[PDB]
Amino acid sequence: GRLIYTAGGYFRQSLSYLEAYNPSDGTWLRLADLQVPRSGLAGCVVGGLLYAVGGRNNSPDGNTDSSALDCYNPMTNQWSPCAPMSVPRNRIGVGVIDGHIYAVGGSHGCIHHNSVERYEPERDEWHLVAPMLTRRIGVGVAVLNRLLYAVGGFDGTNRLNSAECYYPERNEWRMITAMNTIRSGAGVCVLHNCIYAAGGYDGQDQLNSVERYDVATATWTFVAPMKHRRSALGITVHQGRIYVLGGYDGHTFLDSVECYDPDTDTWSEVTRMTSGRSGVGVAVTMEPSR
Ligand SMILES: [Cl-]
Repeated sequence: GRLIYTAGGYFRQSLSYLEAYNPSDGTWLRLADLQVPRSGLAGCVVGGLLYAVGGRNNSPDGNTDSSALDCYNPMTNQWSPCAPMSVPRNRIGVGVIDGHIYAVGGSHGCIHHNSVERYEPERDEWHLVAPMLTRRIGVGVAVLNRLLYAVGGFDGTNRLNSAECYYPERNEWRMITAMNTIRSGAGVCVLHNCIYAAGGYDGQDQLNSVERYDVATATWTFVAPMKHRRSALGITVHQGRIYVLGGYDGHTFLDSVECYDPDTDTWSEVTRMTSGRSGVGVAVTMEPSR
């Protein structure tokens, strides 16, 4: 059985929570805290292990962006550190190809990264790869056919509808068709061989619209919108459905969790997080050992 894990986040300060939602019995399981409260991080899973990448520690004692990589083992309910990235990356995006973690974009202070680096778990080593054509913070990242896509974001001046595609074999980025909508802080994921971009912020409004990229047609198409507009949401796929968690709607830090069914093209609100928050890292892996 697999659960939806949400790590970190922001509500008045960065958070250390690790909680796991069971879509069947509806429970939230409170697990070992992050070593450091972090928001604006990303989550992913390699070899059953949950990784928390980047982010920022906003605390009443001071604020710092994070280069950290940390690993959670559900079999032991323990976190352990990994080697850090070359630079701190707040509002990062990540994707997994061939068992390697790609860290994309994000910010360090006023620096908006176009740089990208790759983590090899079997060596605990990071290595820089070719930088993106665009500086992107609040970038959404997805992997399709072992190509890495970076979608949207904020370049420090403009928010973006552009998307680009990384070919690992060429070590080269190439622009693709832009989204219909400018989005920073959207949730981006892959489902049934399409890239979905949900929500985000366009510099005026937080968004509820959702669009889907078909690589065969190189076209973005709108699908059903979410019930609640939200930026800095967490997103993941569990058993063929998309789940979006939390975020910010210009007024409150949401605890709403919505679920997209592709067969019916409908969003449903399925649970609430134990407290509202934005900027979480989210991923799916085996339930913890009791
Ligand atoms: Cl994430």
